[PDB]
Amino acid sequence: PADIRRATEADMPAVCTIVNHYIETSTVNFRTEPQEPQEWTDDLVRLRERYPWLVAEVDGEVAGIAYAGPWKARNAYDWTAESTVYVSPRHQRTGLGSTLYTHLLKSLEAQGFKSVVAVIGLPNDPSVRMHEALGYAPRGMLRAAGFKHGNWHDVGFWQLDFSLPVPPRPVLPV
Amino acid sequence: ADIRRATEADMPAVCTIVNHYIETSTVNFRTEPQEPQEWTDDLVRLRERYPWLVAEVDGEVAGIAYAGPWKARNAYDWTAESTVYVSPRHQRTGLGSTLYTHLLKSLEAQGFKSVVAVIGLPNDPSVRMHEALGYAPRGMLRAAGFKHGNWHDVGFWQLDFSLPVPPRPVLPV
Ligand SMILES: CC(=O)SCCNC(=O)CCNC(=O)[C@H](O)C(C)(C)COP(=O)(O)OP(=O)(O)OC[C@H]1O[C@@H](n2cnc3c(N)ncnc32)[C@H](O)[C@@H]1OP(=O)(O)O
Ligand SMILES: CC(=O)SCCNC(=O)CCNC(=O)[C@H](O)C(C)(C)COP(=O)(O)OP(=O)(O)OC[C@H]1O[C@@H](n2cnc3c(N)ncnc32)[C@H](O)[C@@H]1OP(=O)(O)O
Repeated sequence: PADIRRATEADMPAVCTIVNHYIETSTVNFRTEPQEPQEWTDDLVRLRERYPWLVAEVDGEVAGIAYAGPWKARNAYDWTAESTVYVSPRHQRTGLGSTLYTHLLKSLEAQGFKSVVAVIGLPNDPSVRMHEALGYAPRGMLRAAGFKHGNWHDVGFWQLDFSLPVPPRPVLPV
Repeated sequence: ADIRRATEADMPAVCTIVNHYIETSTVNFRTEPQEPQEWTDDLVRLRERYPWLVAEVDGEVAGIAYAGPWKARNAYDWTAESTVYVSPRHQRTGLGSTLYTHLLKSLEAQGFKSVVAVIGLPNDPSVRMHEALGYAPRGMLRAAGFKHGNWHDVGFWQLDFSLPVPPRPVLPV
């Protein structure tokens, strides 16, 4: 059993620990410096009313995070969100990522977003397969765009499209 | 015509050119006019590590091509973004491609790995110019922007260089 719920400030140290592990050990993101919980909490409090920030809690512990934010700082992009998801290494492939994203995506759809973009450093078969299983389509890839872990890595963009009319209404808060 | 390094004195004229396209076109997805200070700030911050070039015709700024960081992670340090705008008075007289030729020669010699151009679509003139200079289409987000009454796709084009593994730091201009 798992509670997918809105993330709180108290969850952020655990989230920071999870994501830092992947920063250190994975090329799925191209960060090469760990983050501090303060940055996570600052971002949460700044964005959580506009974008869904969700955690999966299992047996009282934070086991995963999924969150959205703006894609690019232009008004024209207001209906385009970025999504991110990390599940604790002890909790992989138990459906948490899917559940987190289903809740995330349903929120963004109801809020009136046009689409959601996922940036995936490659190769990362689990993330690619999970994103495609949830309806994201591969939209292209920049070759050898990042140097991390001693090699050049491609970065791919996946996108899940919603239907909106012309013109779109301003998006709703969470 | 002159192809030379961009200076702070050029920035109001550049800002005026790009603001015209912001106002009248969807070739970029900004909706609000920019102030020249935004241009000056980026020029001052970037001009030592990235080429910023202006075309000058009959003594007036006629276009700009400039590069900057693709993304603010150190892993992207060898990946540049390129951008080019020519005044509507000076379109299709070789300035854009000449500017880019110089820009690209610099980025290659400085030791970048690749250059990425972001093209709000449709923009046949820009796609044609980029592909003629060796950029390859690398993908496209659908309906990523809403501007001037319609959804617009945005495409990414990339020109690849080659570097050893590991790369050395990029050289300054
Ligand atoms: C956020 C971005 O845009 S990129 C960063 C993605 N995050 C990471 O790479 C961190 C490390 N990995 C993870 O956190 C997780 O593996 C995630 C988030 C990629 C996937 O979440 P999980 O909870 O493990 O996946 P979940 O159990 O919901 O599986 C959903 C579907 O995704 C696919 N899938 C998931 N994991 C794998 C895997 N190792 N190999 C192949 N397919 C997989 C499968 O289709 C799976 O369905 P199935 O189990 O019925 O066969
Ligand atoms: C910056 C980015 O990554 S996207 C934003 C690009 N900037 C803009 O769209 C602003 C408005 N347009 C412009 O400033 C210019 O038209 C640019 C920058 C796209 C091209 O610069 P120009 O100086 O006009 O191009 P230039 O004269 O060097 O022509 C080079 C090639 O580009 C193509 N091209 C340029 N203009 C056109 C046009 N109207 N129609 C079709 N093809 C064109 C052609 O292949 C041309 O080669 P050719 O003349 O031998 O047939």
